Amino acid sequence: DNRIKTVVILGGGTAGWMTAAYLGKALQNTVKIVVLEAPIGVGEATIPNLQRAFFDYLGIPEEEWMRECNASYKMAIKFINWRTPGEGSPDPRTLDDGHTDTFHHPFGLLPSADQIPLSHYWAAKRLQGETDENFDEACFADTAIMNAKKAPRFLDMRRATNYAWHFDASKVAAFLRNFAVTKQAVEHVEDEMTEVLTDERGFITALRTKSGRILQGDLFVDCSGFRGLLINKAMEEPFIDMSDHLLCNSAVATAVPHDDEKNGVEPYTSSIAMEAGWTWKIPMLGRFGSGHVYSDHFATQDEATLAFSKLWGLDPDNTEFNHVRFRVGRNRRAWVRNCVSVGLASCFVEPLESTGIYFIYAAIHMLAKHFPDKTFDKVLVDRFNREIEEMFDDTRDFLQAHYYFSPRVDTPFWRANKELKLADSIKDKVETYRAGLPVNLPVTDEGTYYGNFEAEFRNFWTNSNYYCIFAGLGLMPRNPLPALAYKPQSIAEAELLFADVKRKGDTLVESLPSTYDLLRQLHGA
Amino acid sequence: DNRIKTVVILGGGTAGWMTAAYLGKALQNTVKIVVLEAPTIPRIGVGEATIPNLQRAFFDYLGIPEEEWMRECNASYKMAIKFINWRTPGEGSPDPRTLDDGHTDTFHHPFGLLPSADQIPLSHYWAAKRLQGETDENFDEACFADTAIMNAKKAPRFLDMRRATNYAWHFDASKVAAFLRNFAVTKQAVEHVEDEMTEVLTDERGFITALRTKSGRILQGDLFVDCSGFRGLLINKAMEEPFIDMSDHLLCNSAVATAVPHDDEKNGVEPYTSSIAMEAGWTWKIPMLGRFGSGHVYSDHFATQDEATLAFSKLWGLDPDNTEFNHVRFRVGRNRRAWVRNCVSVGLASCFVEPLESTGIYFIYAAIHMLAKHFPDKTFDKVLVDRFNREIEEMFDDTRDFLQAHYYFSPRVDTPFWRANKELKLADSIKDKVETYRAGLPVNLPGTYYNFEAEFRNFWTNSNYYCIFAGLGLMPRNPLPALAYKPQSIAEAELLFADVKRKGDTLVESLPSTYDLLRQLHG
Repeated sequence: DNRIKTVVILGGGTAGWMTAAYLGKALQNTVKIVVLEAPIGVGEATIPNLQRAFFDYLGIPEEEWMRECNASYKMAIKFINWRTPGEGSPDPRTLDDGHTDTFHHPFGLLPSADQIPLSHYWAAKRLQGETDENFDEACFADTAIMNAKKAPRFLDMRRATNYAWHFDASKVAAFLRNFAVTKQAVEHVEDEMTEVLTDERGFITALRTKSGRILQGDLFVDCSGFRGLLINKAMEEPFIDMSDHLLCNSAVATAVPHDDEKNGVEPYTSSIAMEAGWTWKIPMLGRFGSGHVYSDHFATQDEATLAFSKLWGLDPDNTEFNHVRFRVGRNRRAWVRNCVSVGLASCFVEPLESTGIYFIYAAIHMLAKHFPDKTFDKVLVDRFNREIEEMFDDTRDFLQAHYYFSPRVDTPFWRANKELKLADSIKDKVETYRAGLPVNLPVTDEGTYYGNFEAEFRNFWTNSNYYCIFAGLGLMPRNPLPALAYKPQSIAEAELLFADVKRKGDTLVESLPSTYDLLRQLHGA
Repeated sequence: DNRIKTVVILGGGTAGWMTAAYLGKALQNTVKIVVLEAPTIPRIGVGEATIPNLQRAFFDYLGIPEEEWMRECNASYKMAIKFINWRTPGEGSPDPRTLDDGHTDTFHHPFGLLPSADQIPLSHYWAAKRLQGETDENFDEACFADTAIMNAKKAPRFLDMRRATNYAWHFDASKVAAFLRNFAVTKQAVEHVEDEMTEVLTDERGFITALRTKSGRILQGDLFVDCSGFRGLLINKAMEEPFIDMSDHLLCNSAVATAVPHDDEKNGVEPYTSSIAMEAGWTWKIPMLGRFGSGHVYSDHFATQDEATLAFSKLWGLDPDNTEFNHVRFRVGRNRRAWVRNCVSVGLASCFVEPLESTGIYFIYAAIHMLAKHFPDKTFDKVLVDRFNREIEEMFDDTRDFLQAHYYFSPRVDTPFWRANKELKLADSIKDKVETYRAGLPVNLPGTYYNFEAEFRNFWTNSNYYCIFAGLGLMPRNPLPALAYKPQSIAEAELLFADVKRKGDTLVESLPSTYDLLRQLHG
């Protein structure tokens, strides 16, 4: 009998309790699970597969967890002032053509005509001077719905659009801890780790605690955060610093009480460009989480905190600030011997595409797939490690493109981004885009894509996502897709799709409830 | 207008007329299409087998109903390739030898989907029981109802044409090509020039400008498709693009083939292609109504043409002195680049492997799909050409690796040919997949599938690797370790195994014979 009998998780929070609850379901009461954890809600934003890939697996209905963590609805990230110079403002500046400096990255699907995405018909007309319309307004009904602050469901809870979630991550962690301890008999040891015991092979045998426990385990999950107390400190696995691709390394954050009555609730996360980074806005009922992500090479903590405060008119003497220094990059290997890293202990990028929670449940999914026995088959470990490195580096490259293709040159920070190098993989995608070709076509429709883990994991950033960011920032193809010059019938079919987007936006803006009204009903306010 | 105005296709057959008909639809009457094809006499119809996306990816695109084209090329139904005697020594026989465990030396590679329990494919629950000594049942019988249907020679549709299973097609490829020629010329205004090419005219940049014909007509064009076959008259001869010989991965380079009249009444019709292992290669059997195509694929380093023809003839009891044979020398491999300047190669002019997994027609329509996606203007953007070439090389090399695994993992060591296969090297990509398989992990986890991009990007999936590896006796080193923690999931999989048996039992009882469905289809 070579089975793992005990799994010890170091750390709580979202990483530790997502790991505990998921393995609690996956291992069907065959394995003892222990969490060792020493005893302000700035908001977290997510992507649409969180319910299908995580909560549905645990059998937790969406409304149940949402009501425990002041959750709200997200249809997109809205990028504000990424193309125009100046100080941080929550209000969009005006471009040369009179448009507000805003662009959306929605979760809505792009339809195709003749197997060519609607993006490419839009780009052909834009390049040929035949449309004045922005990509997001042309191609997604979601853009109209967001502009109206309408909800992605009706009051009868019928779905209207794709969406994900805003929530208090501390409340999600507390909710999952309660679930794991009360419904899955996970053992919660509330104590400080004082020593990692290892054998002659460098495998972890046990964690010593301050109170004198020696917690034996066969498999150790490092959820200890940026310090990597098992994977980095005990296992001596090097961390690969990737600040040569992304310069931001710090955040200052708070939660801001909000006049939902007067302002409604935006069904999207905002990414507000700053002089030395950007600021999130993550609406929830009664308040929005907000954090200024910055490079401490280009702003001091005090300078960033002052800029963040000025943005929202905060009184710095009645505001609780939370300050973090990030580690940006990933370990050389996520799993070494009998130590698997998950969450910040494994890897991190700034929350610019709301990938943090996704990286936790993707890692947990890959651990359950590659779950070992005590022989620690090197092929299982290697395949898990390859999946984590590919997932991470692909998202790192995608985030670098947000900065690299910004036209801003107004501050040392915005210029400094354009002196960095792109990795070969994203250079290849930019060249493909610049020739008018799609980048990573989607393989399926919405249901299959957000309802099968492998489908989204293998095609995570697709053509729609590349167009939203490249075209949003003003990077266009050199010329239209040449095939379109031969396809007058397909161009006509695409005109019907553009008209469908307009009619659907008109219809749903008229018929949907406000996000505020859907939230008041969900939370029983 | 910097558009291509004329496309000239050199060569007919499946490659030339599939290209003409597909571009006829894709280019919406904006481009003149010309096929230059010499008059030829079809060699005997040695039969072609296909994969299931041919109707959705190709005929449905042209608006041609399945039954209409099937009725024009004596088409029959294919639920799998059935591999015979790939594990046991001796002479070519159509009859399976007996393994050590008493089972016939047969295994199926069907198109049926593998269900999953707890996101783990049924293959992995079968492998766990097999390795733990809890089943003696073969993978194909345990995991696909299709195996029972094929063993009974039952059809994949009912006589009311309701679908029971996934399937593809057997047909006379010359008749399909003639059907598509008629369609292209009569419905899409493609010009058929029936003449021989005498010269390829090029400019100083190495672009083709025109093909001279024997009649003296000069066919001007802006884009040229090489469908000329193994001679590669445009891509290899005129453009001097080098061919990469891949006989360091696959040794077979020759075929001897014929068509055998068949007593369908007495024998029924098998709804599958057979792959019959030989001493120096293998022999296809491709049933159609009233006859089956058959060809012995061989290495002429291990068998002379005479030796191969004798062995092939002995297989079916043909008189080697009184039988009409087609003798072919293959080119195995691909061009360094499929598309050079304004010359795109399609079919045998582009690349070739032996028909061991029925991929030849797939390679044609995948190439045509990729050309329509990457369709150029007269600037011939090097990025469009490069991306097309990358797709062809990855498509080809992936299937080359998959075919090499059929030989590399055969346990046979009884002839110099079977031993010689094991001295060849596997490419890193297939070595990696075998390593993944050997750890008990899925390899490439998979209606939607048979969407072009979905199948093109995930062509050989976990079920395909299990069919071949487990068929040949290559097993994981151990079960998927996760299964040791999942008693509820193992129980769920028992219900799937029961469902396979119940569906096989039910459909073997209720389905018509392949023979009876064929008699109804062909009037």
